[PDB]
Amino acid sequence: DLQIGFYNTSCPTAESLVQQAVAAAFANNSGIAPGLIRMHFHDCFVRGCDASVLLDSTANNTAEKDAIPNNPSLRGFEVITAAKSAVEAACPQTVSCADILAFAARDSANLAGNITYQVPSGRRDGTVSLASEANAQIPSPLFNATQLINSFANKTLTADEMVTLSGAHSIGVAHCSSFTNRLYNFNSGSGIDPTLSPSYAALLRNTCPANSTRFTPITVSLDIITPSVLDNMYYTGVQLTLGLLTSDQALVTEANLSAAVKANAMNLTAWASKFAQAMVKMGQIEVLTGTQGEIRTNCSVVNS
Ligand SMILES: *[C@@H]1O[C@H](CO)[C@@H](O[C@@H]2O[C@H](CO)[C@@H](O[C@H]3O[C@H](CO[C@@H]4O[C@H](CO)[C@H](O)[C@H]4O)[C@@H](O)[C@H](O[C@H]4O[C@H](CO)[C@@H](O)[C@H](O)[C@@H]4O)[C@@H]3O[C@H]3O[C@H](CO)[C@@H](O)[C@H](O)[C@@H]3O)[C@H](O)[C@H]2NC(C)=O)[C@H](O[C@@H]2O[C@@H](C)[C@@H](O)[C@@H](O)[C@@H]2O)[C@H]1NC(C)=O
Ligand SMILES: *[C@@H]1O[C@H](CO)[C@@H](O[C@@H]2O[C@H](CO)[C@@H](O[C@H]3O[C@H](CO)[C@@H](O)[C@H](O[C@@H]4O[C@H](CO)[C@@H](O)[C@H](O)[C@@H]4O)[C@@H]3O[C@H]3O[C@H](CO)[C@@H](O)[C@H](O)[C@@H]3O)[C@H](O)[C@H]2NC(C)=O)[C@H](O[C@@H]2O[C@@H](C)[C@@H](O)[C@@H](O)[C@@H]2O)[C@H]1NC(C)=O
Ligand SMILES: *[C@@H]1O[C@H](CO)[C@@H](O[C@@H]2O[C@H](CO)[C@@H](O[C@@H]3O[C@H](CO)[C@@H](O)[C@H](O)[C@@H]3O[C@H]3O[C@H](CO)[C@@H](O)[C@H](O)[C@@H]3O)[C@H](O)[C@H]2NC(C)=O)[C@H](O[C@@H]2O[C@@H](C)[C@@H](O)[C@@H](O)[C@@H]2O)[C@H]1NC(C)=O
Ligand code: HEM
Ligand SMILES: *[C@@H]1O[C@H](CO)[C@@H](O[C@@H]2O[C@H](CO)[C@@H](O)[C@H](O)[C@H]2NC(C)=O)[C@H](O[C@@H]2O[C@@H](C)[C@@H](O)[C@@H](O)[C@@H]2O)[C@H]1NC(C)=O
Ligand SMILES: *[C@@H]1O[C@H](CO)[C@@H](O[C@@H]2O[C@H](CO)[C@@H](O)[C@H](O)[C@H]2NC(C)=O)[C@H](O[C@@H]2O[C@@H](C)[C@@H](O)[C@@H](O)[C@@H]2O)[C@H]1NC(C)=O
Ligand SMILES: *[C@@H]1O[C@H](CO)[C@@H](O[C@@H]2O[C@H](CO)[C@@H](O)[C@H](O)[C@H]2NC(C)=O)[C@H](O)[C@H]1NC(C)=O
Ligand SMILES: *[C@@H]1O[C@H](CO)[C@@H](O)[C@H](O)[C@H]1NC(C)=O
Ligand SMILES: *[C@@H]1O[C@H](CO)[C@@H](O)[C@H](O)[C@H]1NC(C)=O
Ligand SMILES: *[C@H]1O[C@H](CO)[C@@H](O)[C@H](O)[C@H]1NC(C)=O
Ligand SMILES: [Ca+2]
Ligand SMILES: [Ca+2]
Repeated sequence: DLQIGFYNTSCPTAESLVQQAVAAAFANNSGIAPGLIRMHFHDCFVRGCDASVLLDSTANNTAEKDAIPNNPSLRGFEVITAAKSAVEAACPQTVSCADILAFAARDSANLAGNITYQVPSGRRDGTVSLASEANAQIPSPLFNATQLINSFANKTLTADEMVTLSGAHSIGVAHCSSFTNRLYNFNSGSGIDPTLSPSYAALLRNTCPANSTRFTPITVSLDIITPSVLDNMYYTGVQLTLGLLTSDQALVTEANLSAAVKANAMNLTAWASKFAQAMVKMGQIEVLTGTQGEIRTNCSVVNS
């Protein structure tokens, strides 16, 4: 199975090299932190954590990158490229893109919230990437509680782990189109989702047009309280009708989920520890190991 310090011998500085690339990119643009954490999530939820999400589309293959949930919202690809460049120079053909992405998400959590943990490694890189699979496997923000739980259960994660991992929305942004469903033509008198603060809704409407699509270059911070700190304020917001996504608000529509939200909002240390543990578990979903797959030399294309 995956082991912490898989590269102890084959590439002693692998993890430091990645961290330095992530740190440099984060200083340039703090948005790479949520970008990379989300990217690792999207890796792990399609064919497991095998770097499939990193592959560029080609003439004969439309890759995950071009899926609805991924294009153009995914970001941080250049950081992975930069990290891979450094690692290949230091230890040729040794460190997988899948491991680099897992390392980078951990480094991002540390930079954005001082949340740190050790990452089991030894993942191998897959050779398949399909927009169709990402389209089907990535959860929708329109999902209700039951749908979110079921989605995550199919990926080995418990309902509580789903609530914990949703706390990643304590940083980063969402395109208007991901929540305009709550702002316009909702089944209500105002046309607005009643579970969203009317005052928050008013301001969101002034920022996001009803005709927004995933390509409309307008985004809004997921956490209105501390938009750039990976803390537990996401939960505080969710309890106050300030959760931004339908799937965020979903977390207070069922007893057990609501209790978890309450617990996380009350105790940063407790949530942060659970988040670290859940990230580690997520990063082991359907991984390729041993001689399975390959060590991809260029994270954007399968080896030839
Ligand atoms: C890459 O390199 C790193 C760094 O070396 C490896 O990580 C380290 O791995 C070692 C084990 O190889 C591990 O050592 C201790 O494990 C537990 C820790 O225990 C908790 O803390 C308390 C301690 O009282 C409690 O016991 C535990 O709940 C210890 O139990 C264990 O010690 C006992 O075992 C030793 C040796 O077998 C004996 O004395 C006796 O049987 C004891 O019962 C290990 O102990 C410690 O021994 C050292 C002796 O020199 C001592 O100096 C030091 O205190 C040391 O901790 C380290 O904790 C761990 N380091 C970190 C930071 O995590 C890594 O290994 C992989 O990942 C780790 C986490 C394990 O899962 C390994 O199995 C795994 O291989 C290396 N990676 C690879 C792939 O090789
Ligand atoms: C890591 O992996 C990624 C993904 O593969 C790679 O990025 C790709 O690089 C290729 C070039 O190697 C690039 O291809 C096109 O650039 C232009 C796009 O319009 C185009 O002019 C050019 O057309 C040509 O090549 C053939 C033969 O030489 C001829 O038709 C022309 O003379 C022309 O030169 C490139 O090609 C199209 O060619 C393919 C033919 O099979 C065709 O099937 C593809 O559609 C291709 O577009 C490609 O666009 C690019 N992919 C993406 C998504 O960006 C990395 O390459 C590096 O970064 C790239 C952005 C480029 O700057 C490239 O020069 C860099 O080397 C690669 N990293 C490294 C270090 O190799
Ligand atoms: C500090 O952060 C900013 C924000 O990320 C960096 O600026 C960006 O740099 C990227 C290139 O690495 C620019 O992307 C290109 O845009 C071109 C014109 O549209 C495209 O043709 C080209 O493909 C790039 O685009 C898309 O490319 C990827 C596909 O391969 C996509 O995954 C991704 O979505 C991307 O948009 C980007 O436009 C630019 N952003 C801004 C707001 O300027 C910045 O990078 C450096 O500085 C910028 C201004 C450029 O000069 C880069 O060449 C340079 O590397 C970064 N500082 C750094 C890393 O030094
Ligand atoms: C539980 C079900 C989830 C749903 C329905 C969901 C949905 C979404 C949506 C729609 C966005 C905005 C995308 C956009 O419009 O640009 C988003 C952003 C984000 N998500 Fe999730 N997500 C879920 C879980 C997770 C998990 C498990 C993680 C990581 C552990 C995560 C990390 C992130 C991050 C960091 C952002 C901001 C990204 C950025 O700013 O680049 N999400 N999510
Ligand atoms: C959350 O979304 C689910 C859809 O994936 C809803 O469940 C499904 O509801 C459909 C209603 O038309 C029904 O056809 C499906 O058979 C059912 N699938 C299952 C069992 O997951 C769910 O709706 C509630 O529960 C289902 C079983 C029915 O009783 C619906 O009438 C209920 O509304 C959604 N949850 C809520 C609270 O709406
Ligand atoms: C998407 O919704 C936008 C908000 O209503 C549209 O823009 C607005 O269009 C009004 C006329 O329809 C115009 O008086 C407003 O000034 C304008 N507001 C802004 C902020 O642009 C938009 O319509 C398109 O873009 C505007 C500027 C005009 O060129 C229209 O003719 C366009 O249709 C809507 N876009 C689409 C694709 O329908
Ligand atoms: C907030 O959460 C932290 C982390 O769980 C709690 O700290 C620990 O307390 C529990 C009590 O059950 C112990 O079992 C752990 O061993 C402690 N570990 C750590 C990380 O300190 C803390 O008690 C919680 N705060 C409050 C007020 O409930
Ligand atoms: C971050 O975490 C460490 C413990 O791991 C702690 O010593 C430090 O004071 C914390 N503060 C920050 C955000 O740097
Ligand atoms: C989940 O994945 C699919 C159902 O969507 C099915 O093939 C598999 O048996 C399910 N079980 C898991 C992996 O929990
Ligand atoms: C929490 O909710 C689940 C599903 O509604 C229920 O089965 C369970 O009994 C509740 N709490 C626990 C873990 O007992
Ligand atoms: Ca994958
Ligand atoms: Ca926050």
